[PDB]
Amino acid sequence: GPPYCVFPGRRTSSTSFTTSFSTEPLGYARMLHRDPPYERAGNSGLNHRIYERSLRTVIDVAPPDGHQAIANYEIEVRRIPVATPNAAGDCFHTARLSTGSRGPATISWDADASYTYYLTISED
Repeated sequence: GPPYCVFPGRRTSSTSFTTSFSTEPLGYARMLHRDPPYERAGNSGLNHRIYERSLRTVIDVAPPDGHQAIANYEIEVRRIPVATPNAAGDCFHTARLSTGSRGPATISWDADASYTYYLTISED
């Protein structure tokens, strides 16, 4: 069915990670890479990366250091139309990192500069 987002209906916890990002106008040059750096996803115990590939926007979420996930995690992206301060936003894509998986959990979409994107990662 349509993507279902539990956040922001529910509140996030101390080990959740949230961030937002913009996509640049597609006429602005990027230097693309087959394997861009992972960064720690705040206090979640996971790593993440947000990048583009030939354009597609991609989010990967994985345990550190070749480990398996020790729990189940919900990964959600909402998109909010730009220049619309009263916009409600849409639940856009979701993914799961399941207990025992190695990852990454991945989400991708056709790159679009007309929305701001909001990522949440949380343990179930």
